[PDB]
Order: sequence, then structure tokens, then C-alpha cells
Amino acid sequence: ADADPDVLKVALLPDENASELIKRNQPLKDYLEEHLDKKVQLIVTTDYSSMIEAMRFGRIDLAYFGPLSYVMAKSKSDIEPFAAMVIDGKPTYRSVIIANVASGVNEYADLKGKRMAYGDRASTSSHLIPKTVLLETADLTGGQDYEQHFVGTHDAVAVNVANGNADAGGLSEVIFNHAAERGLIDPSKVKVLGYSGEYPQYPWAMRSNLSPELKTKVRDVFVGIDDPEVLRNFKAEAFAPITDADYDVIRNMGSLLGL
Repeated sequence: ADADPDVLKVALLPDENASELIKRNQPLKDYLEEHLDKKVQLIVTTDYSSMIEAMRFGRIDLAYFGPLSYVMAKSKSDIEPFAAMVIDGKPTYRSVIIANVASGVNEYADLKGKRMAYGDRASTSSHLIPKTVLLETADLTGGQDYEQHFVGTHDAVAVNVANGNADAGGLSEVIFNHAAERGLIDPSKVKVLGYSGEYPQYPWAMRSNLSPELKTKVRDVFVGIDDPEVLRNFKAEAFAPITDADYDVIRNMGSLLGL
């Protein structure tokens, strides 16, 4: 393994259409090349498990993980978290639970016997969080009291609810809120049922066998970002420093999934 590679392989959680993700992250790629003196190669894997496996086998250097996929990768490989974005004045985010207007689902209790869409099994806000909300508020258990279907991206959750393939679904609040704008769905076909509480934001992480000098530089460059052109694509105000213990809440909640 190379401690100080000339090219940095930088993976992005596949929570949306890969072209959308490459587009959104272009200004950050340009900023990193300038301030790190490295070439940057952006990667989007086919699913969450393939990004976790790429990290374990040393095939990527930096990764933008979700909270649950981060704690899963950290259990399998030697990695460290270093930054997360501050969006809307907070270092946290929420899941939204949505329903198709034609399904007969008017509240959480009405999901008994119906079809729920989740994203990836390793998703925080399109699986773990909404599943926990349905259990704690309505005493509903996935696969036992309702059908669960895993459709991949958060984009796919919104599409499958809106077109009638699912009756309800759970996903990231920010991703849902821009789905009509991007032309993914007709917003008249869906309604919001409710929201989760606030959970720690997606962490940036790197393989811990990079050199100490390179790891310090990566952390300093990200936390120092105040360029409006980089921040605007994310609707962010800053990149904040983080530690592994910030994700213990997710570890504890993950006991319900057998982690």
C-alpha cells in the first residue's frame, strides 16, 4: 500500500444518480487538486456494499460515507473520519416518511399489510432510521407486519412511491425535497407522513495507512473550506471536524439490524 500516492481515489456514497453526484462534487474536486497537489479521481460504486468492500481491500483512499455504512466499514478496516458538512445551521439531518396519495395510507398505522420502500440495506436515512420510527411509533416490524422492498438509491425510493410500485417509503429529507425540482417525480402524487429526529451528518473518512503528513494535510484542507463556489452546490456553510465517537448513537441503533 502506498502511503503518499500521486492520485487520490475518492468515492462518493451512491445515494442518488451517479451523474448528479459527479456534477455536484466537481467544484470540490477542483479545490482539492489545487490545495493538496494530487490528481483526484471521483468514483461512484454500484451500491453501498461494493463501496465498503473497495475500502477494505485498499482500492479507494478517501470515501464520503453515510453514517451506517461508515460504522460498518470501520468494523472491517482501519479508517478514520475527519469532516462533515454543516447544512441549515446544524451538524445533523433527518429522515422523511412519505406515502402515495392513492394507496389508502393516511397515517403510520395504515402501513399494516402494505408495501414499504427502503433504499440500500446499509442506509441510515433510507432504512435504519425510518424502520426504527415505524417500530417505536406504531409497533410495526418489517417483513412481519408489512412488506419491505429495497430499491437502492434515495432517488429510487421517491420514484417507486410516486409511481405506485410502493405505498410508502423512507429517505433523506434533503434528497426528497429536491426530487420534484430534478424532474424525478410528480409532487402531487405523494404526501409527507412524518419525520425522524436529528442524527449525525454523513462523514468523510480516509484509510489510516496514508502517511501522518498526508492525513494532517487532508484534514486541514477540508476543515478550512470557505469558498462560496464549493459550498453552494451542497447548500452548506462549512465543513466541521468530527470524531468516531460521534457515530456511537448509530452503532447502538444498529443492534436492531443485527450489527
